[PDB]
Amino acid sequence: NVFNPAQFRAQFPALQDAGVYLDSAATALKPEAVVEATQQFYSLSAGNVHRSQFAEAQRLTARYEAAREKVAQLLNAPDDKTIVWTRGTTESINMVAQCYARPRLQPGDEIIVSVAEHHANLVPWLMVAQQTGAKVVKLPLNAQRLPDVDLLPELITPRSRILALGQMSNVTGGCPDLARAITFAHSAGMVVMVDGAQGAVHFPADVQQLDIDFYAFSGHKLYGPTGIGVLYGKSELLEAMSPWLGGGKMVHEVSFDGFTTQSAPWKLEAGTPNVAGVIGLSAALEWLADYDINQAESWSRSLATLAEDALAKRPGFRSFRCQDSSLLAFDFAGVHHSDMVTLLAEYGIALRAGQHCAQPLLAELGVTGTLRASFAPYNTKSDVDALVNAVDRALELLV
Amino acid sequence: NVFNPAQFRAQFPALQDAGVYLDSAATALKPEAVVEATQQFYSLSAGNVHRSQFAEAQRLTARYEAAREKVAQLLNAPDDKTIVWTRGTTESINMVAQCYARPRLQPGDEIIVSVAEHHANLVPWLMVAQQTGAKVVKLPLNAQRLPDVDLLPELITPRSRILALGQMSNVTGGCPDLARAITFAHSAGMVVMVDGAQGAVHFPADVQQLDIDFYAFSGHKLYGPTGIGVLYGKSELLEAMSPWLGGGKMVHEVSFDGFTTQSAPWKLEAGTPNVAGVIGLSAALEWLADYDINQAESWSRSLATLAEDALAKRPGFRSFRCQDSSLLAFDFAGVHHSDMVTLLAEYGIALRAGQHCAQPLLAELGVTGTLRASFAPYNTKSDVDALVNAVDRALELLV
Ligand SMILES: *Cc1c(COP(=O)(O)O)cnc(C)c1O
Ligand SMILES: *Cc1c(COP(=O)(O)O)cnc(C)c1O
Repeated sequence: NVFNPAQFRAQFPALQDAGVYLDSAATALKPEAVVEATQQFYSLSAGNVHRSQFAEAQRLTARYEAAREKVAQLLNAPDDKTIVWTRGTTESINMVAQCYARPRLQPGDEIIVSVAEHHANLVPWLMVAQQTGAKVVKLPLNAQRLPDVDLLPELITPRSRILALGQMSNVTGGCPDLARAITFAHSAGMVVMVDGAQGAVHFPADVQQLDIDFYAFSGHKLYGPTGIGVLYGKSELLEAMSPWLGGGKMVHEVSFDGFTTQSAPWKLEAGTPNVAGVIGLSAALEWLADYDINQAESWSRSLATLAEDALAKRPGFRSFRCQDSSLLAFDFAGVHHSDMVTLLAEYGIALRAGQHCAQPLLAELGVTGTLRASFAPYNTKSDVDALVNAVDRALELLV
Repeated sequence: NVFNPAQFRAQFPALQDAGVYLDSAATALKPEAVVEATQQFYSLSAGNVHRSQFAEAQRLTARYEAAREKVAQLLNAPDDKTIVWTRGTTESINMVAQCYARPRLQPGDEIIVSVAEHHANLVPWLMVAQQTGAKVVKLPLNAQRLPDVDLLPELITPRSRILALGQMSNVTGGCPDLARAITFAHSAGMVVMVDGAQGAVHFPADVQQLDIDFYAFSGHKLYGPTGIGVLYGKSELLEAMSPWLGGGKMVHEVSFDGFTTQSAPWKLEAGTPNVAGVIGLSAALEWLADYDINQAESWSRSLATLAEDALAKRPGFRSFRCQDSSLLAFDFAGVHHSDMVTLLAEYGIALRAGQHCAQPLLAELGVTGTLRASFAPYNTKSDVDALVNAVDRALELLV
């Protein structure tokens, strides 16, 4: 099933106006299928009567009912009841911290968190640690700028309960030895929260093969709607979790004496779902299933490598890129990041700078922020040339 | 100027296919402005480059940046920073229970909750009471089927801290005397959680005039997107609230020792927002503001009255409707509600039966469920005739 970059590119209506779009790691452009499924959803009754668009209404209902399974197929989850709808990776992780960890954490218990984590997979652990008297323990980087998994046997103690580890950094694009980390973690009776916001896009985790306890990601990074995300959990852990928000749909019986709940996933989904989000994400995954993602990722990484090798020929260049990622974090010594971002946009290159919600990682790397060009399968060789030329022009003006 | 039902109607692309749509209280049809704004948002880059669609991009940004202000104008809130984005009424209320009440409630404190509350404004209070050693005190109905605000001085004690009260029930359409209730509560130093998921649609609350502490509603009932809701709070209460989810965007400084946050509202909004939801809700509110809601609402109510008066001439009819509401909850003795739902749909009439997420209320009214026809300003006199005729034929076929 051969990947064809031009066919892929052709599905994105934003592209002609977008210029050279290298900001996909912050959020992805949307394929036509997502745009149209969403338009149809808001242009049709959600009731049981359809006087004139019945056929289309049935297709939307089918999209909605198949959504969990499409996520399950992405992750190789054992069944679609292990998929919980959230509003994003951030909510997913907060739910694990509050619904799984909090009722189990004892004062003195330890939560090991990688120094490479996005704030989404750090602040919730700081919060629950304060709530329970538990403590957060730093998992540092090795000399290769990856979380030092080989150090885990030294950091694990009888008090360790939780490991929080990103599948893939949104700064370096680095992927730690997740399989080995889980083995150490499970040897000590710990559960692992895997942040897959970037991994789900580039190399979606086989959660059965890796024996992942919890996995989170966001739809809007996966060519999909805003306001929608996923929490995968093993059935036994979802069953063990306390309820998240209270309200309709998650409850079974309610009285002024108390309440009982549905089982998972529904236990964890109070209120009207973001139905537009679920349908659009369903459409994105259904569209995406026509493409070989390994081939699509190799294309992206190749472009990032051509970009990195060309930029390294310019003086002052510094790269924070790991493992030939699609993500290319860099800066030029002596040049202000925001000046470079602005000039690049004016020359038609869309990317960004800043701290990328990763202050502790940037402090270890010894910088205040980085530029990041992220390449996606709708990018081209021309896009690389345009990035390089735009950087040359920026440097002329700023240096 | 005078409300024109035909002009209101012409803006809803779903209306021809929808047949006789009488389920707006569950979810509302959308005007073209919402469909189009959403289409545009998903069809353009959100990055910093636009080769030619700068005007369309700037309009989307203007909708997004004005959205809080448009909510404020609907509620007469004093400023747009008292508006917090959530995923729905349900999240809003859970946020108040967890971030305002939980850190303050002492063992033995009391939370007064009306028997008419939707589960969204009951289950979170059961939950936080259990977490804090507080107790929930039921506010019963009076003879008019409204929460008995005149009874509050008797139920309030020195330990009362919170009043949870719906502005308008999704079953009876009944609106209690909110001003009196709030006066009684504030006299005793209590804060009030007002569920406006229906009220916001029919009788949008003037939160300054009523001196409401917290007000919640959902976008999808207000002619808007799914996956978006509002929490209004007095600025001092938003400021006093603990953070909600932890992560990016809500934080400012972060280390492995701890963190600081943004100020409200951003303090309370972790992660990537549901940008499509905010823009679409903004578009809904901008469109809605062209209409006198009192006139549009009196039109809906008048249709519900014509329906009720007609149905009451059929033997076995029973109504649960209060105060000439736009919502008509009813029953026919000896006939299964679900059978009637199904046959009315064959007649092109869309409504629903069930428990409406209000078990304690139904128990108090002495029934296990109800039919509910809800009228909106895109409904017509001929919709009423069609409903009444459909009911006659359903009864003939079922009885
Ligand atoms: C619909 C409704 C809610 C819940 O709204 P969500 O969007 O599902 O969170 C709460 N209260 C009342 C009275 C409602 O009608
Ligand atoms: C984008 C991202 C997140 C947060 O996703 P939201 O949709 O904003 O909640 C978390 N972790 C990583 C590694 C990310 O790239």
